[PDB]
Amino acid sequence: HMELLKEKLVLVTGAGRGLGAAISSGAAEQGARVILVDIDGTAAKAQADALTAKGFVAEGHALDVTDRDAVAALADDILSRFGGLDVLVNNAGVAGRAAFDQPEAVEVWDRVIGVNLEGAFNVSHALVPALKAAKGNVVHLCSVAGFVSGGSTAGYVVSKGAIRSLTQVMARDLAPHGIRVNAVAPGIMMSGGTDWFMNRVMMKRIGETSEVVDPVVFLASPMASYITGTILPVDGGFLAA
Amino acid sequence: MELLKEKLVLVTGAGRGLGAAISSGAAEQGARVILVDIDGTAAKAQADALTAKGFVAEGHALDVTDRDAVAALADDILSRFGGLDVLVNNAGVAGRAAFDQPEAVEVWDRVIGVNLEGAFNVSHALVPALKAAKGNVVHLCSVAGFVSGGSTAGYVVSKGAIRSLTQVMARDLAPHGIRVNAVAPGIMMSGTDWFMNRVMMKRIGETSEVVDPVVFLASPMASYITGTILPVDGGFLAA
Amino acid sequence: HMELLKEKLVLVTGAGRGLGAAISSGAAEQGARVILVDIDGTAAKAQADALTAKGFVAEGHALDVTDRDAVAALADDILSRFGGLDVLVNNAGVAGRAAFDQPEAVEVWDRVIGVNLEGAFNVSHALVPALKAAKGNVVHLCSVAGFVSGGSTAGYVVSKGAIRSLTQVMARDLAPHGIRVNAVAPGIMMSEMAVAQLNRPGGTDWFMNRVMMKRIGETSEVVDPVVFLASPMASYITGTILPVDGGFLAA
Amino acid sequence: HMELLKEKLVLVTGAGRGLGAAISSGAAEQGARVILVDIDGTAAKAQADALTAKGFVAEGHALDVTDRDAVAALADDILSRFGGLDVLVNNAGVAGRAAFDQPEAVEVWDRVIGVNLEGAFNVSHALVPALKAAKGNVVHLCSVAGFVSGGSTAGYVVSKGAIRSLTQVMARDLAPHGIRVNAVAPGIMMTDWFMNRVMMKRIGETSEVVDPVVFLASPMASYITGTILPVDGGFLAA
Repeated sequence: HMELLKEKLVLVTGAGRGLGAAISSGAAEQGARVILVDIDGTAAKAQADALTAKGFVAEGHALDVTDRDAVAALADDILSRFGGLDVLVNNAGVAGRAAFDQPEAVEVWDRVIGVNLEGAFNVSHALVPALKAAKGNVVHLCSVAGFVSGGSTAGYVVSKGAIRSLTQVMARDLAPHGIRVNAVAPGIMMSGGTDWFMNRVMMKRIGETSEVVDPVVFLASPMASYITGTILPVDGGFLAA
Repeated sequence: MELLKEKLVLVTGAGRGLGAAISSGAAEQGARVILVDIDGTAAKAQADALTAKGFVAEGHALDVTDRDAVAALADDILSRFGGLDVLVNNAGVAGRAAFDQPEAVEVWDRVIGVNLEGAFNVSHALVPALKAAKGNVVHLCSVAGFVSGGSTAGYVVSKGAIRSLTQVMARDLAPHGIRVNAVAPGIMMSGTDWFMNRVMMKRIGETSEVVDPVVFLASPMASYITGTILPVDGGFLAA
Repeated sequence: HMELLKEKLVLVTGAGRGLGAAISSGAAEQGARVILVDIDGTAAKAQADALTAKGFVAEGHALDVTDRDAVAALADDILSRFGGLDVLVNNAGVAGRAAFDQPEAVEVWDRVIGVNLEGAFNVSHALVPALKAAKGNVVHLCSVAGFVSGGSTAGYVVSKGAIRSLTQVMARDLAPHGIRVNAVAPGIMMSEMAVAQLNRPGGTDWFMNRVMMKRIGETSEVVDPVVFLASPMASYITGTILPVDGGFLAA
Repeated sequence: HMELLKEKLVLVTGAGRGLGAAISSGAAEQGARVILVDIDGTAAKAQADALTAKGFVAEGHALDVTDRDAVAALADDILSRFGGLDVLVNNAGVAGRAAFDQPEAVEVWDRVIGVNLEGAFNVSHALVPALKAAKGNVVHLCSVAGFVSGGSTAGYVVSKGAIRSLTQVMARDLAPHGIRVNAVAPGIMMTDWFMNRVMMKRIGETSEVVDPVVFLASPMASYITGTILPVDGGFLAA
């Protein structure tokens, strides 16, 4: 009953599972009408149907964020059917495993850069007309890896430092149109591979998925109306250690 | 929204400006508020206006540079309430002086004394109460804790110090379940060209737009956030 | 006369013009043997031939840093002929003009990301065996735009923030091999002003309105910090991005 | 023999031992005339006399950087005898051990803030006239603790974050006078919180902090101001 996103239209990418599904549900619980898209359209539609059954307003579709024609088609549809977009959450992303001095780093780099950076660019750029019409806002999914190397593969680290910068320059160019642009920077969340994080996090625990959803909703809401260009760590103290 | 329902919140510098607005905002989110200020008359006037609206509030004089007076307030809070759910360190001052001027020394001592040394005094003294409640701390940092901007040296340094204080308090108090964070505002409604030329939103923030992020950080919405300094600056630091 | 890079083999990309040419000359003056490469092989060879005429040891080649096959061929040639590489300077870079809400931003993004980020990755990754053999080091060309948006187009800002992160993670993965990885982050320097018709009126105001020194940097003032980071003076510095910006980022 | 500081007058605080003594020696080896000051004047003079015995030009004095009268006296002496100061290195500093929730943290805080931050302010502010006359530059000793909490006591972490900010605002106010202001941010100098995160898996040698200080103090850094340079084996990038 908090209603931070009351009657706002919210598009979440990568919404078929994990954090994206949880952001979609959290936005709906804050009053939003939610468009869920995912490379797996069946999963996006299943999440949307579950939200509809709970009494929320939601729809799901397949979207490959690396396909510029498909991204443009979705943007055109949103503008036509709704007149604008109040919130874009760029959550679609992947990770991988490879050290920089390994040949496998190249394939991993291309895959991860392609979804995490180039896909976020595609969706963000295509949705500018709809965001302008509604004076909406954008929340990107950054990472603690956008600030330090941590333990992730090079393509992931670089994609998230790239998102940090994308947040700043989108904020600059879209401020004259009343569009805020921010990002969250989680550590590891519920949705010795993790020792690099667990050995440094002050709270000595992995964050609950809801604990990343809440800051996303905050940044997308009028509580954050003087916040733009900003990346908010949600990391149990990792970057302060 | 009930974000702070029945939580006890202490705000320093609460007799005027942002501090009074944070106090009112916490009360509107369901908190019981202790307002303290160097001007105890103003703190009690703010507290009485909250009481008239049906909130639970009280006001006191507090000089944050007086360690004895700070300790007496911390002892009072622990004895009367058993703990403290939120500390907001908002008391602060500024001044005008370039570094190469003799006046920079007096300004430096005054600003460091309130903004940094006073924040240390209050933070350190309230640790027992914060431990008992597993409370949290929100400091008032500034864009000046990240770049020099246009503020006097003592102010810039005091806010960079607060940025570091946020991190190390978070480290030492995490084992006790205490989160420690800060907001970093730009120039506030409560010359300024250095800020206005760079702020992306091309406007000064409303006081309520700094209150809301403080309430967010003090609330369970921020339960996995600690050691963090959140700019509330209209895009200034991203420019 | 300092000999900070005495007898080291240095590879500079984008070395046919501007800052890249100046880094190549500065490295040679510090005692290095320099391989200059540029998308324009004729320009790289003209710069290398001028260094040879001056009395230095240098060679020039064409290299498209976006062509992974060409990059691999150069890396194989360096390893075979020299057995390793002491310094890699990833200087090749481009910019552009387009606001994010314009359709033109896409073509500019693709071009700038392609050279600045993907090219730096191509060259860095391909040269790892040569850098391991020599225990060499890498200096990337970042920018103040890797820290704030400034006045640059989105593809440039993002490419330079990406380079900042690339510096960190390369440093992490190559430190066990004795390879340091750092970057400089310049503001504007004089080489970027050398073509008058491309200096749009007011185009430097984003920088000049903030820089504490109230001047564009001399090209040599960016060359010197590159040489420092590439030298044993910086033997405990890795993963670091050094602003060379007249105070811009501190303002 | 790179001569990066040839004929420059360099003042180093905390110069009686450790890094400060090494910066003084390294500055002399780069051509500088060096004034060494330390809370222990005997140690400052011992370091200075050793440099004199090598044919360098050096002198040593006691200085308590927390004593504003004594700092002013040294500034007046430098202006009178030399007319300017080419480099100031603020290296005097202390640390301590106390967790924030302990009562001992207050005394440790006061001691560490007093030397590291307030002493750096005292010396920097008092030497502005001499730095102006020479268009000199300042190098502060920051720390990785000015960027993250690491393992140091609260007063140390806060003192170094304060120095990071002091670097920026001194650079701003002194740039119109041709004075650059920078800092180095070392890690642990010649511990698991540091060692487990440093990429080079070693503590830096003292000479490896001296060289970046000399770089920042030199014309190689003539377009560098307001900057804090980590000298930390990759710790802050990890």
